[PDB]
Amino acid sequence: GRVRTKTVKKSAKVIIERYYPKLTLDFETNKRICDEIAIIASKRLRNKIAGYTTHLMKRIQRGPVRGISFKLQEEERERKDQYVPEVSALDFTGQLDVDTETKDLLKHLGFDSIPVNVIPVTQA
RNA sequence: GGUGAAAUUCUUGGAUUUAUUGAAGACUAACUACUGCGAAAGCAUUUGCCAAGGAUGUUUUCAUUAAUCAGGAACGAAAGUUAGGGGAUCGAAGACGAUCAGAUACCGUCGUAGUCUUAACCAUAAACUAUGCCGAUUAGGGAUCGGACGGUGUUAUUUUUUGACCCGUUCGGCACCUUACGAUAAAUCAAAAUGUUUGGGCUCCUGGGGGAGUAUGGUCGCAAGGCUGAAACUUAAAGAAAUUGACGGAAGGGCACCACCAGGGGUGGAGCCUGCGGCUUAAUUUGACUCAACACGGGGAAACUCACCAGGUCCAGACACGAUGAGGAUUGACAGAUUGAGAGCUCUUUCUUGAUUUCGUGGGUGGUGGUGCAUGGCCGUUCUUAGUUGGUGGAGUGAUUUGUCUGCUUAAUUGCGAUAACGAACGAGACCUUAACCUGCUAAAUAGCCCGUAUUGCUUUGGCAGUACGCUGGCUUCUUAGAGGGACUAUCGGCUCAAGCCGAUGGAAGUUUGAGGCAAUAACAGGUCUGUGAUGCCCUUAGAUGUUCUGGGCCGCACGCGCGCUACACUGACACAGCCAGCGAGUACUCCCUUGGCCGGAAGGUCCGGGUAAUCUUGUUAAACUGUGUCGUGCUGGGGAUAGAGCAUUGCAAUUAUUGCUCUUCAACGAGGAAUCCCUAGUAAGCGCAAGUCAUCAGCUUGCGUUGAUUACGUCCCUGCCCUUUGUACACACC
Ligand SMILES: [Mg+2]
Ligand SMILES: [Mg+2]
Ligand SMILES: [Mg+2]
Ligand SMILES: [Mg+2]
Ligand SMILES: [Mg+2]
Ligand SMILES: [Mg+2]
Ligand SMILES: [Mg+2]
Ligand SMILES: [Mg+2]
Ligand SMILES: [Mg+2]
Ligand SMILES: [Mg+2]
Ligand SMILES: [Mg+2]
Ligand SMILES: [Mg+2]
Ligand SMILES: [Mg+2]
Ligand SMILES: [Mg+2]
Ligand SMILES: [Mg+2]
Ligand SMILES: [Mg+2]
Ligand SMILES: [Mg+2]
Ligand SMILES: [Mg+2]
Ligand SMILES: [Mg+2]
Ligand SMILES: [Mg+2]
Ligand SMILES: [Mg+2]
Ligand SMILES: [Mg+2]
Ligand SMILES: [Mg+2]
Ligand SMILES: [Mg+2]
Ligand SMILES: [Mg+2]
Ligand SMILES: [Mg+2]
Ligand SMILES: [Mg+2]
Ligand SMILES: [Mg+2]
Ligand SMILES: [Mg+2]
Ligand SMILES: [Mg+2]
Ligand SMILES: [Mg+2]
Ligand SMILES: [Mg+2]
Ligand SMILES: [Mg+2]
Ligand SMILES: [Mg+2]
Ligand SMILES: [Mg+2]
Ligand SMILES: [Mg+2]
Ligand SMILES: [Mg+2]
Repeated sequence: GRVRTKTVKKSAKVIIERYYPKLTLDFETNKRICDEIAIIASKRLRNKIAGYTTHLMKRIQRGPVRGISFKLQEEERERKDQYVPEVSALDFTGQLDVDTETKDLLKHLGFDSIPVNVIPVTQA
């Protein structure tokens, strides 16, 4: 079968992890890319590397792949992480719906001032 | 009926099967559980009676009455014994039927004791939790059984109790799950912990393996036997738990035409070569004996090769010492006769050299002599499959293990991934050679094409391999050969997270594009001492196991085997005609490849010449094959074995025919038993050619081309291989 070896996969990932904007989905252009940037001196190996590189580039157009950054993702996950809604989900805006034992803890701890709504506790 | 398949057996007297009923004896299915009771052995239908028991609860009683126990006693599965009853089923022994070499067994049909019960014995089980009884302490957790307690809500009853279910606490049980502050040699253990920091109480047993739970004595038993229980003698291990391999008629997964399936072509059925043993001895030189010996030693031996007799040769015994020795000492070669002899070896004479030499003592050289079980090197094989190894980290006291893997994927330890491993090195792949593409580049009189010149034959009206190196201006499609490009699964449709897989399109090429080369760790007592001045040791070294010469032998022939050639014909044989390749080789002290002319029936002979090679042999005009005829279903014009005669060639030599040609002779063989080999596309098969060997001989091998298929594209059934789990009493490793 035609299963590519690690020397092809690992090298191609380094190409994508570094030269993503220069690469594209065209094999013929990707063929010329490997000429300038890599030192293969083996037409079969270079064709395999360009062929496997093109395969992942078409995969990138869908959201995959894990573990091959591709720094354009890195800058993207930065802005995903920084995102935050202005209204906290912990806001009480019926304010705090807890049970009999929880409110008892508030009395014990000396904080019997929270707008606590005591709910019943039963077993079905 | 019964079985892997059968048979013994029953059956038209109705077997087996169907329904109803009856009798007999045994047993108590499903419910049935990591549940219960009992001191253990054991105990599973209902009901009644009889006696007993643990746990629970207790603000009841006694007050040390307790624990363990040598002898002693009760109970004690199954089998077995005695005397009755019963006797359905099953079933020791026994009889048959199969299987098998045997089958006193496993398998099947019968079948006695027994299996069941009352009375009386027996007292042993892998009677096991292989783990004595009492007591205290020590990590967590959830189930479950019995009792008790507290709470909650449904459900059935109820003058609000009780049962079922739910949650929790506690006592007492059967167990279980994770962990190691601990234990052990380890497997593993909440006990096998609280033990070299060694003492809570009591009883029993053991002291390397056998002999041996045997002999004897005692005692119990109706008996079978039980309990108690040695010694002589023998032996360096036996044994326990784990580890890595190997093996398995163990399981899971995956592969291979040196495996099979579907097929194709063979071999095994005479004769050829000795390719392999007896016989002759000078010998039929010798090595190799499953794959991994037997057209192998590139081993197609006339002489040589040669290693298997005779005859000679060796200061082809270097060098050192001594003697013959300075009256010359030493020493060899000729001629005739004998002696094969062409060594004067013998009868004689000539030269002769002077310690170049001849003997003796040491020491060397040579040996296709032995040892491949002393070795190097090389090759083959394990093993053509995908496997192997450190470093740091983790587990284990240790051998060692993880890394190197559950799953999917791949031809692949190939990847995607999971992950006490991370990061790497080999092998695979990658790489190199070769085949297929380029009307793109480079450039060719040692390759071609077009153009033109001269000329030939028909037409003469334009067409012919037409023919002709300095006959030629241009070009490189064909040919040659360098750089390059080209395929990377490209695109599309599906499955899938991925790795990838299937189909179609385009493309010269889509199985890794086809075929090879190289090819890891470890090993074999694999082969080679007969390749080597590559060698250790042993043997021999003047009547040689050195060397050379003649002849013979390696070929000898009742017999068995292996690799092959030709055939058993009509899809054919023969005669003419048509008529197309590729890989290659070729001349110096002597002829290598050979053209053309001449002679001959053929093999051949002769003469002038070409080629040290894209130039000449050579377009190697190969064969198979196609066309037209003869033959005719006859072992026949198939087949060419054996043999007779003659003629040439190579060689110094052809006899046991080297080989070639002509005529004649015309054997088995009509498709091949039990068995067995190779093979998936330009492949099998058929057909030939060149090279190696070579003065001559190719039925052999290495390559090349021509014609060119049937059938899978799957599997683990046979034979083997790879990985994992598992078992092992194996490690010389299932021979
Ligand atoms: Mg009947
Ligand atoms: Mg019960
Ligand atoms: Mg029952
Ligand atoms: Mg009671
Ligand atoms: Mg006992
Ligand atoms: Mg015991
Ligand atoms: Mg205790
Ligand atoms: Mg309990
Ligand atoms: Mg309870
Ligand atoms: Mg219990
Ligand atoms: Mg002892
Ligand atoms: Mg003992
Ligand atoms: Mg053991
Ligand atoms: Mg196959
Ligand atoms: Mg075979
Ligand atoms: Mg077959
Ligand atoms: Mg021979
Ligand atoms: Mg083999
Ligand atoms: Mg010969
Ligand atoms: Mg000879
Ligand atoms: Mg050897
Ligand atoms: Mg060797
Ligand atoms: Mg390590
Ligand atoms: Mg370590
Ligand atoms: Mg350690
Ligand atoms: Mg290849
Ligand atoms: Mg050798
Ligand atoms: Mg000799
Ligand atoms: Mg001789
Ligand atoms: Mg052979
Ligand atoms: Mg044949
Ligand atoms: Mg003919
Ligand atoms: Mg030609
Ligand atoms: Mg020849
Ligand atoms: Mg040969
Ligand atoms: Mg076992
Ligand atoms: Mg052993």
